[PDB]
Amino acid sequence: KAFDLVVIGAGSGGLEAGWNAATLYGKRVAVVDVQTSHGPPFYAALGGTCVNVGCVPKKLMVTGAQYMDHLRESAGFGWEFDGSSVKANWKKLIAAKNEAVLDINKSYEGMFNDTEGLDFFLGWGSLESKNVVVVRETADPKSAVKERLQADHILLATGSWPQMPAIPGIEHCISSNEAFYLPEPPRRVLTVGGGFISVEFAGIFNAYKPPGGKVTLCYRNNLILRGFDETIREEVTKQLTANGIEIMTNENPAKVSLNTDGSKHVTFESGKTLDVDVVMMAIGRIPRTNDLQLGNVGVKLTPKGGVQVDEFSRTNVPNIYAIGDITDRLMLTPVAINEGAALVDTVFGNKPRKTDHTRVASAVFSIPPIGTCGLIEEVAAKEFEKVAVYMSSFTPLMHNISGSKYKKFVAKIVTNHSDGTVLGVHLLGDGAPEIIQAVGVCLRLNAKISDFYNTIGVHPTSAEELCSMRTPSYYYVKGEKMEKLP
Amino acid sequence: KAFDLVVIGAGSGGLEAGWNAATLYGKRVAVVDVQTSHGPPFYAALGGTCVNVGCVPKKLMVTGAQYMDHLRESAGFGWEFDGSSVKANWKKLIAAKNEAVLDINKSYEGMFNDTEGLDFFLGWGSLESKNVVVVRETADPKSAVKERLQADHILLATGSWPQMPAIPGIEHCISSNEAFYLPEPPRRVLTVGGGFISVEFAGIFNAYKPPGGKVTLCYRNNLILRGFDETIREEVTKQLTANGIEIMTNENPAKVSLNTDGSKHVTFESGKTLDVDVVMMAIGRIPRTNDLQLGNVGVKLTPKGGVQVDEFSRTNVPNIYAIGDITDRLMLTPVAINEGAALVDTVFGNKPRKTDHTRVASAVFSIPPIGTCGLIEEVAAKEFEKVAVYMSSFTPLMHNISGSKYKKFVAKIVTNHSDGTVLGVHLLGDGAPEIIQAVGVCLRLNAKISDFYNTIGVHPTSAEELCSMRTPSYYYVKGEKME
Ligand SMILES: Cc1cc2nc3c(=O)[nH]c(=O)nc-3n(C[C@H](O)[C@H](O)[C@H](O)COP(=O)(O)OP(=O)(O)OC[C@H]3O[C@@H](n4cnc5c(N)ncnc54)[C@H](O)[C@@H]3O)c2cc1C
Ligand SMILES: Cc1cc2nc3c(=O)[nH]c(=O)nc-3n(C[C@H](O)[C@H](O)[C@H](O)COP(=O)(O)OP(=O)(O)OC[C@H]3O[C@@H](n4cnc5c(N)ncnc54)[C@H](O)[C@@H]3O)c2cc1C
Ligand SMILES: [Br-]
Ligand SMILES: [Mg+2]
Ligand SMILES: [Mg+2]
Repeated sequence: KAFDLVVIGAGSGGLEAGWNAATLYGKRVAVVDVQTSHGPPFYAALGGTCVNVGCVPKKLMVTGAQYMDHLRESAGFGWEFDGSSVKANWKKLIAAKNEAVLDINKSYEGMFNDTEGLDFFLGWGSLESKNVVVVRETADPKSAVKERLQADHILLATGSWPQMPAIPGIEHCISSNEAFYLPEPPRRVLTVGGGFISVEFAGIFNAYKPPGGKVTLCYRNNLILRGFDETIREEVTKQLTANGIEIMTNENPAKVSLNTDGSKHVTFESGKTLDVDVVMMAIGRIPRTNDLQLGNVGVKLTPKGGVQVDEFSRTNVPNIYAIGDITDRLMLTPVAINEGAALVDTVFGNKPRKTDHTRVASAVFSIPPIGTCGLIEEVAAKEFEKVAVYMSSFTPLMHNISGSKYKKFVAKIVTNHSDGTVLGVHLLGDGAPEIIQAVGVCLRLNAKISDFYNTIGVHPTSAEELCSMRTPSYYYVKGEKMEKLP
Repeated sequence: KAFDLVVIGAGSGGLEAGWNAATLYGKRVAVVDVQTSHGPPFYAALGGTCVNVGCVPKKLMVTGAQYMDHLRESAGFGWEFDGSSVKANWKKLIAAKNEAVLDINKSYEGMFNDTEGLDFFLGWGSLESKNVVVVRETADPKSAVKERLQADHILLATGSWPQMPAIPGIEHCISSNEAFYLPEPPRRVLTVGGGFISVEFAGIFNAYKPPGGKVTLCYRNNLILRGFDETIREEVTKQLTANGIEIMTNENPAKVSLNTDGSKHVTFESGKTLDVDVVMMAIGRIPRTNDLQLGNVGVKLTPKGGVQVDEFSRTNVPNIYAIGDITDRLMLTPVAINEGAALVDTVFGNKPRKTDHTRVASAVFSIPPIGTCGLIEEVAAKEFEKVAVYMSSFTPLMHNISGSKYKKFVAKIVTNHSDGTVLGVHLLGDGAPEIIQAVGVCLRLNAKISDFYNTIGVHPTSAEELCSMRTPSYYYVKGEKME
């Protein structure tokens, strides 16, 4: 019952910290989670949000969704088949996803049992005192104690949870959690929100919808995917539209009621109405701090609800650290992992290291997908006196043959024009998530635009566009966009 | 007619040099090629080998071939359709490819019309003298003169040509050139060679073959794709085999005759026989120097027939340069382009620059494909005292669901273990050619393994494997492999 490190949350960040502390530094580690395998009632489980109801299953379902486009696009290359026979069997997809996630859950179980001084505790972790974690049977602080864990160090890694807007009939709506377990693909679905989760699920539902189906995505402001490159936000909007998805911008649900046939009657703030079979709320995720009883040891939270941390993931309380989504910064699995690895290298390895939250490669598995690393130009333009934007945007030859002429591949490089330093790279198109990873390494190396254009292309690829851009398309000078420099 | 530059060969390297000299340096430029659009009789044409009978059409046809796998793989993700209705229509593929290539041909025609100081001449270019290119009706040097072009500077950029072994019945075989024009997909095809062209065409023919068809690839040596990472050579062999291609290693045709039905009867050196509809020779490509009459000016060739060049693409004759496949080095379109641009900057810009032929990213559009940049470990091990190999090799989760469980993604990083400098990166699997491009940029920046592993992954991707390898799988110490 005594440990060097107790981790509350067996997710992306918590398991990296846990495994590393045990296997690299022979430390004695307890990891707490509420559930050993995916799905209801608690959705996240051993492996965390990404494994159970996040990156892993989402990516398999987007891959499944992509076959709608491959089956159509095949015709341009001479593939012939009975188009009237094509069905998308959602139940098969969900059964395959469930088996894949369960196998990972079982993999993590094997990892704990195989590893000396790495112990999993089932139940709800909360802070009793500075050096004691209590595992209770439920999220109720008044529920039975399963365990009292003595901790030289405590890591909070409980991640996040979907935010459900407090509107009349929210109980008729789902989150991404339930989306992963729908018994039937909805004929009509409203995805609410403009972020990656709404966009990715709109794609998934669009491919698996039964005949006469309709996917509608609503967003409360003007243009989806705030924080992404603007050119790409506009293009993804057009390319989703081109594939049958209705993008309702400047619209937001005011209430939902059940129709007598069990469908949902959505009334928007605008007075507009829409009937759908499923309303999936994807308007935000919020850190899971409530259940940890942070009032008990005085761990400070932010004006947004995330655990306050310094660059070393340290809270205001010595021996207590927080990584990943609970910190409410970049909600990405590899960031959580990086932070956990750095924390353990610092505290147990005597090799202090701070996660770099700049120049983080990331993706949206939209159809087609986004890959991005570093600053968008509007952000660069406020930091740097002179910013250059290099842009290539055209439909690749193969999509002129596929018949998907709307699939413009977008490649943008944003530089500090004073020294050529690449500040950001923004891609839209097939392969963009794969292309961007080694761009992340390029930015860590402070690559300049001349490092890209002096590198020999791989031909033919989309990626070689990044090595073909010599001349800025336009600039920002003291924040002002202009075609040409003074 | 008088030019600052005459380019013989309107291909990858020739058009880059001609266009750069004309537009960046305001030079008067002539460019010669034997055909204005793709296909028989000369196959290459305005735009070069890559445009007409190479990278561009082959990539379209591999993309077409990939649908065989997509259609089958869709089932695991719940897609249903009538499998018995599926037909691969090769005629539609060839038509779509032909339109794509002709549109490029036409666009280059328009580039010459609209670029003042850049003039296209149709016919066969050869050297009359060290400042005169003669353009003739045919490759025969006795054929009619169409033009005589006075040149301050002459660029040889005629590319390469398929090598055909001198075996009995060679006339019953084709090369990649003719493969692009087969009116019907062969039921039985033997691709001869272990290089990328043989492997890429084996995958194309495997997808479009009619019912009950069979693709066989034969190679003289023990393991296809010499020059590539050895793990990847072994895995691509298994993955082709798993998709129904018969890999015949240690086998080479001795002769070909016609069966009474017009099919080809192949006899291998081993005595073994194989009946096929097409025999596609892809055993090599040789520099196209015969027709240039270089004996008129005394340009030095290698015994192979490549044009000898220094690092600045200069021949032994002042004012005569050679770039691209004619130099018989790295036969890649982007390298030819890089050499052309570096030559014109040097000669016309006085901006001295030579092409780095090291750490060139390249691809094989095998199914699944290869992306590679830099040294394989056996080469590194000879040049460096300690070499580390970081290796990740596993069937991605999506291929456990798709049912293609044979599709192992391989990611290998080779380092100078003394300082961690990345020497090579070798990938096999879906996306590899796209992943490897920015890896070329990393190697130009002398990236170390720590620069890869300290970069935060994009998840989930195949590419994040590159940023997840902290610990060598094994080493070479003074050339010897150590576990
Ligand atoms: C739909 C969706 C798609 C996503 N796609 C991607 C993507 O493609 N790429 C990407 O990088 N990121 C993606 N993310 C984000 C990614 O899932 C997170 O950033 C990551 O999982 C956060 O890791 P973490 O360690 O902070 O916590 P998590 O991985 O969320 O782990 C938290 C764990 O803590 C447990 N827990 C919580 N409270 C308690 C308690 N009191 N006691 C015990 N256990 C508790 C939970 O059961 C959970 O298992 C996605 C997220 C979602 C929801
Ligand atoms: C099947 C195949 C697939 C390939 N795939 C790829 C790939 O995916 N990626 C890649 O980078 N490379 C690829 N390559 C290689 C690429 O095609 C070559 O490296 C590149 O085209 C060579 O450029 P170049 O300038 O040397 O000559 P080329 O582009 O071959 O151009 C030479 C030109 O000279 C003309 N010519 C020849 N003799 C004369 C003469 N006497 N007078 C006038 N004109 C003449 C020809 O008609 C031709 O158009 C492939 C090659 C083949 C055959
Ligand atoms: Br061999
Ligand atoms: Mg254990
Ligand atoms: Mg002209």
